[PDB]
Amino acid sequence: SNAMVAKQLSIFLENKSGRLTEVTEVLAKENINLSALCIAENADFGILRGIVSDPDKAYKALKDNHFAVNITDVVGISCPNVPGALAKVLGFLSAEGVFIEYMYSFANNNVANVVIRPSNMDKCIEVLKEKKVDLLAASDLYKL
Amino acid sequence: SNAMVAKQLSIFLENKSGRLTEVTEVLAKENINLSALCIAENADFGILRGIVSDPDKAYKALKDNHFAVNITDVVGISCPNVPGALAKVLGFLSAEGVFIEYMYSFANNNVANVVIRPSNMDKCIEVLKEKKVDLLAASDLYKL
Amino acid sequence: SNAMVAKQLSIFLENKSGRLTEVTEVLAKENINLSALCIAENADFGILRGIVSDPDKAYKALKDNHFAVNITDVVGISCPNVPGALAKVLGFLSAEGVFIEYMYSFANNNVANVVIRPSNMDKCIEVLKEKKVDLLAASDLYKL
Amino acid sequence: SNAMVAKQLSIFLENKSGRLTEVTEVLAKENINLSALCIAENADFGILRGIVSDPDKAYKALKDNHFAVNITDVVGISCPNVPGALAKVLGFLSAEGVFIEYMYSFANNNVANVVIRPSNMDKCIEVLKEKKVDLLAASDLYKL
Ligand SMILES: N[C@@H](Cc1c[nH]c[nH+]1)C(=O)O
Ligand SMILES: N[C@@H](Cc1c[nH]c[nH+]1)C(=O)O
Ligand SMILES: N[C@@H](Cc1c[nH]c[nH+]1)C(=O)O
Ligand SMILES: N[C@@H](Cc1c[nH]c[nH+]1)C(=O)O
Repeated sequence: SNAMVAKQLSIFLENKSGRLTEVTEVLAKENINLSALCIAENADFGILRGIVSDPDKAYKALKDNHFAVNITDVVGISCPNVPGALAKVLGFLSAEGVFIEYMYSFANNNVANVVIRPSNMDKCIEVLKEKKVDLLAASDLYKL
Repeated sequence: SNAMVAKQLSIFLENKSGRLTEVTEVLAKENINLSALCIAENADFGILRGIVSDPDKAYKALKDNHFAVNITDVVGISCPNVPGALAKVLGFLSAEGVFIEYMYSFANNNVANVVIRPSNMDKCIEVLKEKKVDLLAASDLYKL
Repeated sequence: SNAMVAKQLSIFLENKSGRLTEVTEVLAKENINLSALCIAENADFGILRGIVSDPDKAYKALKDNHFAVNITDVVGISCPNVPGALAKVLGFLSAEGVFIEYMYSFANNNVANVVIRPSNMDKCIEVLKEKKVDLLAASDLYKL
Repeated sequence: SNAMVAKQLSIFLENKSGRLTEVTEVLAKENINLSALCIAENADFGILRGIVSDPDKAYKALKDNHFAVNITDVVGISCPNVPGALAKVLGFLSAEGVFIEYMYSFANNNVANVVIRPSNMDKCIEVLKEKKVDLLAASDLYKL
């Protein structure tokens, strides 16, 4: 293992109309909880990016139901739910030449949970640990 | 007003490297809290989609700092943080021909907060109220 | 349905060094020509949007090779390859409130060929016929 | 920098009925020709990616009209308009581990012209020179 590196599902949603409901139905039937998701969409289709409670079980269920799914490495962090808090993290990263390809995040009461897909995963984790950023274990992320 | 309809900022992040840190710095300086965000990215640029604590103040600060920003109507909902919970909502919508253009969401302890951009905003809100889905007031969404 | 409407292939490229090559090798092995293509991408993977010489045959060959492939209706038009030619077409559409979701075009010597995916195909086609834009037959788009 | 590399305009289209028309009218009013274009879109707005006859002049005119416009390096190539021609180019790149972020191409009678944005321009150009692919000078891409 790699510890703080989490598996994100990327799921190709064809049609529009449709398939997103069936995907959430596949996952419900397996008692797989969704922790975090974000759709990256275009005019015709979406891609569901997804943090789930059991990514390997979820992946095989989806393939079995004929979905196109890929797994991507991402890292979860927690910071205070106050103005400028995320700003401080991103400034640590950018000062070290580590850039965000995408991220998604919500405030959760007093903190905020952030999923990141960094330009360089080894370097990103290095900086964050160095700057004493709360990283989430992949397993913490899967049980939000 | 329109009540449950919230303002989402969409912010054009040029470069890659960069500009996301400056945007979060603009917002920090105004003591504007981020509630929820999601980047919809391509190979060159991103678009930061953003739920903030004061969208009008945030919008004018960003324009003042020469960002390209647009506001979009979205609706926030809350459901249980259990398997199939989101599934039930989406099935209500799709049974009524209301489809999701995009959404993003995180589990927040015992519930989950979901931001939706529906195919039809008037119809989406109608179905959800009818099916007794917890909608979030726009103001609830801005203070997560 | 509509007259003139052509089948665009949308192929999930699961990424980023062929998979894409593999698509093009599957089509070449079938003696299927690419007339036009463009990739709509995010940070992790792309969607190849393609006009090909036989879309049903390409579909089958790509499905046989386990690609996720969808079909989308699009419309081909021609206009003079001169400044202002395309602008003149776009103004017909935008004055009748016809939105463009996406399009792709290249100058081809004396004409430009443009593939359009409008928000409403019915209204799009009506306005183009009415304003006498040169619509392509699907089979003319396929033989480029 | 590299030899052969051309300037692609990436224009924020803030949406979805011109704004796009307005871009094309700004360029036509400057007597600037579009050689190639494609829109990379999401549900709310698009990004127009364009090759034009004078990219610095188009940039200035679009900035003068308050568009958010960025410049990206891309590379133009030609290949025979026959099945397998493009596949042959893509296999050179993918065998040397060169990833394609996006590309767009149309068959132009006897050749196809392809605009490529690779993940690493240096390595891309090296492999194309070496394997003798027909690279376009920027000024040849601009005069299509
Ligand atoms: N509310 C915090 C943390 C946050 C980021 N995203 C969501 N919440 C901020 O403004 O940085
Ligand atoms: N955990 C819940 C709700 C949820 C949706 N997105 C994030 N959480 C489910 O599986 O539906
Ligand atoms: N070159 C023509 C038409 C065109 C659009 N795209 C490619 N060509 C113009 O500038 O209007
Ligand atoms: N038509 C050629 C080259 C091409 C790519 N795109 C447009 N044309 C092929 O099938 O390889």
